[PDB]
Amino acid sequence: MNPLAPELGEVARFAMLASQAITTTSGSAIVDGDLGILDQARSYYAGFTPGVNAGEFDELTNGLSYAGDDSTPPYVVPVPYASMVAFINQSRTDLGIAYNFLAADPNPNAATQVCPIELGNLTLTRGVYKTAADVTLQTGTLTLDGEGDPDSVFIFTIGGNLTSGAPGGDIVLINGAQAKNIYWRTAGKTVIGTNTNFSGNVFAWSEVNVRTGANVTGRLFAVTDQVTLDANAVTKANL
Ligand SMILES: [Cl-]
Ligand SMILES: [Cl-]
Repeated sequence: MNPLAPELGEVARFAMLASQAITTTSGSAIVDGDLGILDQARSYYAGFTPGVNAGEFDELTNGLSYAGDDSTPPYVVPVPYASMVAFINQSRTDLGIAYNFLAADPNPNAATQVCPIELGNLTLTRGVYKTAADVTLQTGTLTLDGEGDPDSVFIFTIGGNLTSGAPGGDIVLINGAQAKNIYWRTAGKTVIGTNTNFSGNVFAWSEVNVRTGANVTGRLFAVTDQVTLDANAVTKANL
């Protein structure tokens, strides 16, 4: 059966969310999602350009950035929260819930399959793919095949790191597969290779490092450390 996707709660609003820091080199463009740092002040944003209105970054369209030290005035507390601290509190809790959902075996509605340690040149159907080792996506393209059902859910749950890179590293979606229904969970870090096309919601326990020029469609979560960008186009997957 189709795997049950995690509940994201408040953190569905974020394109990127980290405990410690979100950083970028120049040349990044983030769209359709918010940015958040949960456990450090706004000073832990690096590389971004504050825009006209409080919370805006020039690099960020249809979204705002958030940190718990954001005062009102001039920042704006998201509805319906009474304070920015309360908004960060619910976001922190809901991130933990969703990471834990993806880390727990088995999924409530689907049996676990083996995740290959190299995902290049494979075509995979929906399901839950688990391994305790590290996973690489580099020999070629990973094609995710929704078998004609736009609701098909893909969960990759990984006890080590996840790294895409050269010579391949791209993710292609066919037959109904959608970025919003793909989930990547690493107990280690997630590293996305230079100039690749990546799809899915990344829940890295430690950090997410997106390398030069990669294109992300999905979400980037670092539960305990940081999300770093290097000239990336990041688009939040539609709700
Ligand atoms: Cl684990
Ligand atoms: Cl999508």
